[PDB]
Amino acid sequence: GSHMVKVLLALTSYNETFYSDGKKTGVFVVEALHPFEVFRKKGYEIQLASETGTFGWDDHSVVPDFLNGEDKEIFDNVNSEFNVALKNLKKASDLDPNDYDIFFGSAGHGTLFDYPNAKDLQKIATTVYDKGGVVSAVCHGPAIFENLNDPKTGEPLIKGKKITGFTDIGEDILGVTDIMKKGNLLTIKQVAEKEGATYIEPEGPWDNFTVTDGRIVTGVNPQSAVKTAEDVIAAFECN
Repeated sequence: GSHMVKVLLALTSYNETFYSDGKKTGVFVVEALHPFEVFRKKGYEIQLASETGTFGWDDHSVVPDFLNGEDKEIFDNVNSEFNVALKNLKKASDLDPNDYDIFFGSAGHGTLFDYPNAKDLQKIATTVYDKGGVVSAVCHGPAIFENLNDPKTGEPLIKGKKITGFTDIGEDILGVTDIMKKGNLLTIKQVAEKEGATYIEPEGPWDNFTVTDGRIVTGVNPQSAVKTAEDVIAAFECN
């Protein structure tokens, strides 16, 4: 690949105390880092963006269990391409949506708050989709498809499409189900129901699992982020 292919790697802008233990949600590190690295190694240019130009990390995603090895080295090295890209992160409205050929929604629970109304990021997604690009997200990232009509059809972009994303049971295990129900924050299954999509549930909540429906590619969880990016490449190229 070349820098003529530009990936819009979307991050959530929501960064607030969220969990019962008082920790914050925000961007789940490896859901940005893994796809960044997959696309970088492929040769694409990657532009990070959030709806405000600001972000913070999900506190649960920076712990040794989830951030270790070469990932952590990249994260800690201020001169890594990943960190250069974070410094170059832009507010979505400051970008030209026509510049991008792939849209990839990184997540973390923060996305539940902003992605459904992130109209500038959403416009980049539909612009990408409507010119024959690939639109993708991992984990709660598919919240980007909530309230999102495809200009070419006048119907929800994922109407009649298959997607996956973070499981309902996963929300129980993380202790955020009640928080979500009180905030009218929709699980990805619920997003599919709202939009007339079909949610495909992985066998287990932590499985490395993706779904490709034409040029829509989704994955379940942090464990699926690499595969989601790889399967974006598969869907995007002929190769």
